[PDB]
Amino acid sequence: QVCDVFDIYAICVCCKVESKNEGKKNEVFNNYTFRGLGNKGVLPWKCNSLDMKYFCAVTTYVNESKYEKLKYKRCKYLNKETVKLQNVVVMGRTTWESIPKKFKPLSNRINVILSRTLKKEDFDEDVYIINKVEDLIVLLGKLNYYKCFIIGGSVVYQEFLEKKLIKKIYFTRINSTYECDVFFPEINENEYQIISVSDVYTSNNTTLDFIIYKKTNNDDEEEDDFVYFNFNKEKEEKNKNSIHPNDFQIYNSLKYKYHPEYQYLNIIYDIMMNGNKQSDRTGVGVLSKFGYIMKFDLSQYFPLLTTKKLFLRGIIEELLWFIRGETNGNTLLNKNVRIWEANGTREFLDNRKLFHREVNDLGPIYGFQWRHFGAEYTNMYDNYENKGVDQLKNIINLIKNDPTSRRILLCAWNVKDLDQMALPPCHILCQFYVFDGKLSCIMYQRSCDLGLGVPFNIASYSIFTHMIAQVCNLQPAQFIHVLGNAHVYNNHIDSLKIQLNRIPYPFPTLKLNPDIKNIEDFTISDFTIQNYVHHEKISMDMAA
Amino acid sequence: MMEQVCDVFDIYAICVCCKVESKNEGKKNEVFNNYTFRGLGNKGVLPWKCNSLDMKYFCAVTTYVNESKYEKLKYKRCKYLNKEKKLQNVVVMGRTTWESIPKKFKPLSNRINVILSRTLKKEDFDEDVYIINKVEDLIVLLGKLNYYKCFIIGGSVVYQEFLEKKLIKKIYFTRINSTYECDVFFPEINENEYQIISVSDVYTSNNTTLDFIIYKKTNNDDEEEDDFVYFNFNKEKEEKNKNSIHPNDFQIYNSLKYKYHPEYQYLNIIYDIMMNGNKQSDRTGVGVLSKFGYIMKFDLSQYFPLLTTKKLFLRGIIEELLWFIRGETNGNTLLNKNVRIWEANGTREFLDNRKLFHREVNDLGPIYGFQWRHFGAEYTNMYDNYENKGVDQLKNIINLIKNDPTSRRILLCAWNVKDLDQMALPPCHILCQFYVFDGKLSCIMYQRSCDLGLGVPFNIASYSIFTHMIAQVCNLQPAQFIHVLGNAHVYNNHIDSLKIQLNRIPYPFPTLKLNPDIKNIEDFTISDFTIQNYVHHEKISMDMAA
Ligand SMILES: NC(=O)C1=CN([C@@H]2O[C@H](COP(=O)(O)OP(=O)(O)OC[C@H]3O[C@@H](n4cnc5c(N)ncnc54)[C@H](OP(=O)(O)O)[C@@H]3O)[C@@H](O)[C@H]2O)C=CC1
Ligand SMILES: NC(=O)C1=CN([C@@H]2O[C@H](COP(=O)(O)OP(=O)(O)OC[C@H]3O[C@@H](n4cnc5c(N)ncnc54)[C@H](OP(=O)(O)O)[C@@H]3O)[C@@H](O)[C@H]2O)C=CC1
Ligand SMILES: O=c1ccn([C@H]2C[C@H](O)[C@@H](COP(=O)(O)O)O2)c(=O)[nH]1
Ligand SMILES: O=c1ccn([C@H]2C[C@H](O)[C@@H](COP(=O)(O)O)O2)c(=O)[nH]1
Ligand SMILES: CCc1nc(N)nc(N)c1-c1ccc(Cl)cc1
Ligand SMILES: CCc1nc(N)nc(N)c1-c1ccc(Cl)cc1
Repeated sequence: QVCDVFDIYAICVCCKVESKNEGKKNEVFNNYTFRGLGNKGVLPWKCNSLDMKYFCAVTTYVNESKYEKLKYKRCKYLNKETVKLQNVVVMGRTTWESIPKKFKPLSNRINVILSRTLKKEDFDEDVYIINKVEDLIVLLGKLNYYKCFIIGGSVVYQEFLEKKLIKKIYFTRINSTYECDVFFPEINENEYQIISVSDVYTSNNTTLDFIIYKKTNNDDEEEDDFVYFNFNKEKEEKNKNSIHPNDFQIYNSLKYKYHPEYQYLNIIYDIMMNGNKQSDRTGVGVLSKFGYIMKFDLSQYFPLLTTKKLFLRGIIEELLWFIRGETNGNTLLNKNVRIWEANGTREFLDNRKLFHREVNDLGPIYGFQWRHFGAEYTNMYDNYENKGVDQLKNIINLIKNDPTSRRILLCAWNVKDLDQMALPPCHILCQFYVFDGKLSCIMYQRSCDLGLGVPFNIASYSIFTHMIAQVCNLQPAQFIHVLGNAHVYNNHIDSLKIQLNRIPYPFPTLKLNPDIKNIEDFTISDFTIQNYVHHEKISMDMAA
Repeated sequence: MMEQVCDVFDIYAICVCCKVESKNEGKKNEVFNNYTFRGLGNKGVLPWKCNSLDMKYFCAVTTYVNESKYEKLKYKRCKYLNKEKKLQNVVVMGRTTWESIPKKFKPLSNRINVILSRTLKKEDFDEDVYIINKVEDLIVLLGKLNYYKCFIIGGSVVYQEFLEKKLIKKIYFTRINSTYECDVFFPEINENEYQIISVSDVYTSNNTTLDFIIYKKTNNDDEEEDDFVYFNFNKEKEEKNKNSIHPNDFQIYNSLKYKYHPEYQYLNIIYDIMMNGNKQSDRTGVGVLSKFGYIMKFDLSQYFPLLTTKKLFLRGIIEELLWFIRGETNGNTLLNKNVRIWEANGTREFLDNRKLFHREVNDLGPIYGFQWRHFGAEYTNMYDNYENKGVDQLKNIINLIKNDPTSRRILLCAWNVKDLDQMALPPCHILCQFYVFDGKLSCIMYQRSCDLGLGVPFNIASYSIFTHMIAQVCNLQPAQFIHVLGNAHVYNNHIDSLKIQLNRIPYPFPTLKLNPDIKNIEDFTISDFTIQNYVHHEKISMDMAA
């Protein structure tokens, strides 16, 4: 338990490994997916401004007031008193030798270098050199530092990991593939666990995030006022006994959960712990809550859930289908997009009292309201050109010609046509906001199937936001999701319980064909999802 | 380094005050301030009979102790006095107060009871209590006892003297938002000596709202911690309008430790917009600071969310609401009641600019009222009878709530894309969605455009009232009113007034009473509504142009 005494940590940054058998994509994913450390003396990627900023901020940050407990602990262990504190950076010759003279030594950091062929006289008096691994255990009990960061390379990391000389690991995850020759050791989840995950970012054309591994352990006035003000709160949660929190060992073991995906995950948890039991229109049971709001920064990442596998061909086609103004269910079925199949059958239509509606003729739904709101619906084959209000065209002109307008709204809930619809829309409306050349969008959803629908809904409107943004020569900003009746079907509980204990991966990114400048010109091949790392698919309905 | 007695011995005061039955009639405009709540007792007992919630609060505070903190407290008092079985708090009361406590509750449970008295001595008491005949003897006793905190619990004479001697570290003050007959009062609190540092959520108990505030005596694993500092390395960008808007102007707003009063959801949004809002031009040309996407939640079962940091009247908005329900679009109806909410939007000038050259003055077009009762019908003019024309959304939602409460399709939508250009102006309140659980009705309203300084305050009241109305005629109880804000903005000329407002501390919300006899949403009239116990700050003019 020495790595805990001298505060020895390891900070790194790994990308994804390429291949000669199969490059650019992987079948299965796990933490070991991120391991690329370097290539030909240098780093796999040119450089990463943000990670660089992170590295600096960590290896040069010290809390003088905390140096106390560490002193009152390091010496007592040493069995001897330690004879403007900084931190220490330990690296191998190769590592040091790769740093440019202009930047070496590393400012405000007590440099150290492992090597069996380097004179202590070939360098500074501030730059300490060692011949062995334990030779560092001493140098520490003799110096006055705050923390010790092992910054590589591969050789160094390996040795320290095996000898259990690492307290925690600050792992930067660069979500992109590069050529490599050296890699980071496979972290053993029995001797190291993740405790915190950060927000996701985009730097130098790649998303990345920061996670923290922790060696498995295996005024006060205001404080009291806080207790008084919570005197009327509830001891436990309603579904406490129904949903056992001990089933979320992973979810709770996390201290910092800044990864955007938790906005989705936290809501699942809030509904499971505090949701109300209700019986919906399907006899099936649900846990529901009312009113939530999620926000996703599309400029930093594409919010495609990573705690399970998601497909997008279908939802993109649906989006293209809406844009064309179609209401013909067959168009989608012939492309094997069966999102609306159950809603267009003879039985469903008849139960909806639409006895005179042809099978798969969904009536005046999304597409029809977006391009012909107000027009008289006849059948899915009629020509509606120039009939009704073309809201889509209108909001796009507004965005271009009057960005600050507060009436840029696309509404699908046409009260007059509701009963003619196979089913009323769940996505009531989209509202747009434009500022400093950036486009944001809010979408209000009246009914939210958290386990199955919402995941797609998020991807759906994020993609749409990008589309509207690109044809308006703007950059996407935020996709804002407002949930009204938010529910979790009971048959999704066990599945969500499993998903809740999975740690998100850095989000992927969405790439659109840059040449498409008309909302109506997009085709399926114009959409590409890049670097999508995810946990394996999950059957929400375990009942198979 | 002047060690203060109240700090060393942690002496606090906890009380509860109602409003006093003494209001002059000269000016029907009653002024309010903290001194509004001062009633302590009447004819030997409490002005109100009992208050379950405050009692629970009182009990929780005066019996709560933090074992792991005594250790440090003990050292503090020892060094002060030159000194080097379950832990309880001490409660101190005047003899009259002690005699007002029912026998089955004497002495106050799990608490070292101390009583001040000159007429009675220990021999006059059978209970396990300490008797003292002067203030200094309390300090002495405390110096000899093992206790967590010391609470002065009344009555008026006792509060009075302890406050005067500045022996109070903090005052846990409960505000009962109602009036009762009183003969004893809490002393007037001097603002230079005491400042409010925390206000609680608002609650309803025993037919009255109440909140809890705290006054403070005026001045004059470390691992997870560092990780946090790390995870905030890129928060480099502070606040864009912080330099434009000096947060030093929010001295009082920023001094409050705990801001749990529901009014702060609104107040916090104004603050967020002011510090981080985006500057933008407006269709009006005024210019605004704006953000996109907010949500506020108000518990209508616990209070009626009418802002107290400024004065508001609801006669107008109530008549507007009734006006909506009747499906009217005729502006004259409101103007004849001296409600000018829509006057500017129905002028010849305004209508012409909307390109509505063939629209009669004050004929607002197919707006809210028309959409709620006739969505889909072709608007003709405001005098037309649209009986059984279009979709009566209002009647529909009332039926879904009654016969299919779990429906996730209970929405009232005003945004009729087809009629938009025919309206004096498109609706700001896009839709209302209802949720029903355990005999309780909740309501979400989406506002596409929100003027925080002027409209929102009224909008919060309008829909909260509407929710009470729908719930009643549906035999349900009002639960939450959820307000979703799309484009939230603060007009540039409202800023100075909003700065003032943000530095005012909220009073407990009032309550709304509906004539319990009305069973149909259409049978309501202006005298079926009653706002009670509205305590508020001085009215403010958002636009100080003269
Ligand atoms: N992603 C990341 O965080 C990092 C990536 N890198 C990348 O990885 C590559 C360098 O890693 P790597 O090849 O492993 O080289 P190293 O930096 O790990 O240095 C290895 C050398 O250091 C000395 N050394 C290490 N451990 C000991 C020991 N226990 N006792 C005595 N001497 C020791 C020896 O040098 P000697 O010859 O003097 O005996 C040894 O040959 C580069 O391509 C670089 O770009 C480097 C650091 C961090
Ligand atoms: N709203 C609230 O939070 C509270 C309200 N109350 C209410 O207020 C009323 C009681 O208040 P009040 O009339 O002022 O009476 P008090 O409870 O304050 O008791 C006053 C009496 O206590 C003793 N006393 C006070 N100070 C001293 C001292 N320094 N030395 C010796 N004895 C002292 C003396 O009793 P003695 O005659 O024996 O000499 C004195 O007459 C009741 O109506 C009660 O219901 C009470 C507590 C809290
Ligand atoms: O894009 C969609 C489509 C449907 N649903 C869900 C919500 C409900 O669980 C069910 C529709 O039933 P109603 O809400 O209309 O009753 O489908 C979604 O979450 N997202
Ligand atoms: O009930 C209402 C009606 C209007 N407004 C405000 C919002 C805008 O500042 C202005 C209307 O402008 P547009 O959003 O329509 O452009 O009135 C409100 O806050 N609440
Ligand atoms: C800024 C890159 C960086 N980021 C992280 N998270 N860890 C590291 N160990 C390094 C690093 C790579 C090469 C040298 Cl030579 C020194 C430090
Ligand atoms: C429970 C009422 C209550 N609430 C608060 N907040 N403070 C108090 N001091 C009292 C109180 C009143 C009379 C007696 Cl006799 C004892 C305590």
